[PDB]
This record gives sequence, C-alpha cells and structure tokens, in this order.
Amino acid sequence: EDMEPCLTGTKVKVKYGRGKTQKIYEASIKSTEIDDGEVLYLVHYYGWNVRYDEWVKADRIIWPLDKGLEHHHHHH
Repeated sequence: EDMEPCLTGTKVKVKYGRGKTQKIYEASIKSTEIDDGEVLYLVHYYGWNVRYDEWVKADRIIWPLDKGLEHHHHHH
C-alpha cells in the first residue's frame, strides 16, 4: 500500500545558514508540506543526519533545472 510521495527521488541542493552552521548540502526530498501559508520541504541530507532530517523552504533550495547543468549520463 503506497501513495505517490512529494517528489521523492529528487536530489537537490540545500542551503542552511544560522551562525556557524552554514552549509550548502546535497539532499533528497522526503516530503513537502504547507506550514502556515508557505511550502516547506523536508529534505534528507545525503551523508548527514539520516533520522530526523531537516525542513527548508523552497527559497533555500537549488532545484535541478538547467542553469548550465550537465544532462548526459549522470541524470539525463
């Protein structure tokens, strides 16, 4: 029993900056929700905290879209 999750399989680039905790990570989308008017994503850091993960807004995400992006044989 399943349902289609919120755009899973998509690895994106995520920024998160607060104080010293400023990184730009590669993460996979787990789920997406609308939390108080805005859409927040629950992203899964690839190589980091694998249980709780983190919530970031669309603003802090770099979506795969051609900005001069490679599409030959990594992810066509």
